Amino acid sequence: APPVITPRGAPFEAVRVARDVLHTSRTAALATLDPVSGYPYTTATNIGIEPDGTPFFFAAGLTLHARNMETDARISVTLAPFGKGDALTLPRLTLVGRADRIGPDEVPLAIARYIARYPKAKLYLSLPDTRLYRLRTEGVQINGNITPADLRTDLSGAEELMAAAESEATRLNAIKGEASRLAVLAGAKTGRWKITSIDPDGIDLASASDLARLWFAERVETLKQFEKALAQL
Amino acid sequence: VAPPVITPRFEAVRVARDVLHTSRTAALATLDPVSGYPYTTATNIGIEPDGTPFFFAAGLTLHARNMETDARISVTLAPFGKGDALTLPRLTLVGRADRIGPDEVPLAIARYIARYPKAKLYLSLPDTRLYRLRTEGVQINGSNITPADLRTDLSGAEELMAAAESEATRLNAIKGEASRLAVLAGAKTGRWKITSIDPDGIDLASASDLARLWFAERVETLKQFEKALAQLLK
Repeated sequence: APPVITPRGAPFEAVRVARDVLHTSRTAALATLDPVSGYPYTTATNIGIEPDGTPFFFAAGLTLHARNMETDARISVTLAPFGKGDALTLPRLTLVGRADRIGPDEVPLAIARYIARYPKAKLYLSLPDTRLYRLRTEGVQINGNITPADLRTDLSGAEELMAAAESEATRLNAIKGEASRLAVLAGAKTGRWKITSIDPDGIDLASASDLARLWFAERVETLKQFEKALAQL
Repeated sequence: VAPPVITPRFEAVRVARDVLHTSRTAALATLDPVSGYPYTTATNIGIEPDGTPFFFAAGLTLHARNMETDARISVTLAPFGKGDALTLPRLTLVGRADRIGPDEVPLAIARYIARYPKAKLYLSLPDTRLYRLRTEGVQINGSNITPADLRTDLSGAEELMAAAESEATRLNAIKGEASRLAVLAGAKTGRWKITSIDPDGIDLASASDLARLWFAERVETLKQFEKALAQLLK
């Protein structure tokens, strides 16, 4: 199996900037392959990130990029602060792999997850041609030794936290000012924030315009360990 | 004999030309020579007087490499600063990455720097490569548009084009004038400069934003430009 990115472990530093970009990028460039011309074909879309770290996204069925992906699952995305300043002076995370359509048995949860981050997607996720896809990342490049494995969150020791994750995010979001003080502790501006996802390594938060992630000092596997981590931060 | 570069599935052309002229950041897709997978990056967009997008890539990068091996590329331009991707108009241009020849790099540098002042540094780095998009297919999003629809026709306007550089300089020397034009264009006040004048209008840049002011009618001569400008600035 040739590497999906032809060449021209990674240390904590490199991986952490890569994971920050993964979790705090709203806009993704998406490239697909045209089924007859062989040319690439790009669009831009919103990215969601499943608790295990897997990127996912919406594409309407009537689109050229959806069409392209039905035939050929080979795709690439770039996550970057698109529009925040000179693109060549800012991080660029590229993820190359296969687009897997989220099947009917799994779309309700994927819709839920996507809305948790993007409440305004309410207006397009219950359409006749609504489709969502997961990226199965196969090669990774970051611009300023990283593997697909480097970018995943390991859930395996943490089923108790994950059973409580959604309830806990609801609880915390219902504490006035709580999501925003978490956003600021993460390094974000104070604003209108919501927790969108809790996982063993930290908390993803979203405002109307920005994203943040608060990283735990140490891995959290239980509800009690969660409570302790919050009490430092 | 060659098939459309995009296999087929609000005024399209005007919205498209506006995105074309006012987008800083572009998604760029390239093809991997071995795996056949696409490969994406983000890059900055320059525009030439006829509307042709151009861009720079460091030579020691994967996309630069990919483009050496196979020139077929795609770019998506959007007003990305303005909020979520699925809310924005998104212009996809499919075609070939043509390397800009040696004689034209000095001009392309100055044009690029005008939009991207930090480039003053990273273009001064080894193996800088310069490309323009040869557009072969177009999609606008968020119709049935052709590459020709996006281009600005310079025929008949050689007099204006012979003066366009010194007119930009002239106008940029009138304190506040580029910013007045940018506000007419629908933009926010700031430290604006005219980057380009063409028969159909004027491109402007500030540090955070880009603007395009459209003429009410096509301009071919200096007399016609000055009249058009005087009407506008009333």
